[PDB]
Amino acid sequence: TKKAVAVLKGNSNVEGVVTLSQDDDGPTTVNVRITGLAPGLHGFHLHEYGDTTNGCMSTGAHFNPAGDLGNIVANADGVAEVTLVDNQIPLTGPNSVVGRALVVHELEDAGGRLACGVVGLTPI
Amino acid sequence: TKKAVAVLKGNSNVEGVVTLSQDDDGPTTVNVRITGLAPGLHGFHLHEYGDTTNGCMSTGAHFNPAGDLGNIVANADGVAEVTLVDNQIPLTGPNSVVGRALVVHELEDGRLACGVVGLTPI
Ligand SMILES: [Cu+2]
Ligand SMILES: [Cu+2]
Repeated sequence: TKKAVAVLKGNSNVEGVVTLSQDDDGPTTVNVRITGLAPGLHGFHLHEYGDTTNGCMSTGAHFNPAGDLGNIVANADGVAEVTLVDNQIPLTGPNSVVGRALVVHELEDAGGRLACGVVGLTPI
Repeated sequence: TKKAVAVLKGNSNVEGVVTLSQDDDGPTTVNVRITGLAPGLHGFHLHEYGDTTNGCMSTGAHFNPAGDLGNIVANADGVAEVTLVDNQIPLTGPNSVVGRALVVHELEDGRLACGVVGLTPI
């Protein structure tokens, strides 16, 4: 019933697409495909602000109304392809993440900020 | 009381920053600074989708629940610096433009640049 997207870019080689989907006030399906990563674990987080004026730094802190989405795993080719299901990522209501940022880190679970993107509406 | 931002980029040299500000359900102050424009008039619009996966084209059509914000004027240096006040740009409600796109055009009234409308601190 509701879809969002985030195009990930940053001060590095790391780039990707994340799609989020949600039926009503239910759980949220997150499709992560991110390339150019150092093989291994990487912190994947929801930051508070869709602000990209000072790179990934203007996105602020973790979105806690936490916004830690876990680690994602980059294979030997530096590709992290995974599907998450989280319950704390509303696309609706007071706590909508629409208009905030997704950030991928250099380290696991925080690390430097390789790439981010604003969470924008995509068609259903 | 509420602030948003859009960083504009695209398949060209055109880039910029737009900040929007709103008190309650009032009128919305839009600060446009965009560089690298062809001197003259340029269409400045609100598109439906914060989707940048296919450059500015995935942002879709005008945001009509129109989303025409007018023309902006680029000087001899290709800089369009202006402050608009529009009433049809809510940062709140069913019609929030938070998560959509701002798009600047090659003509007045192609897509030179765009940016998703994200939350900035107040
Ligand atoms: Cu983070
Ligand atoms: Cu347009």
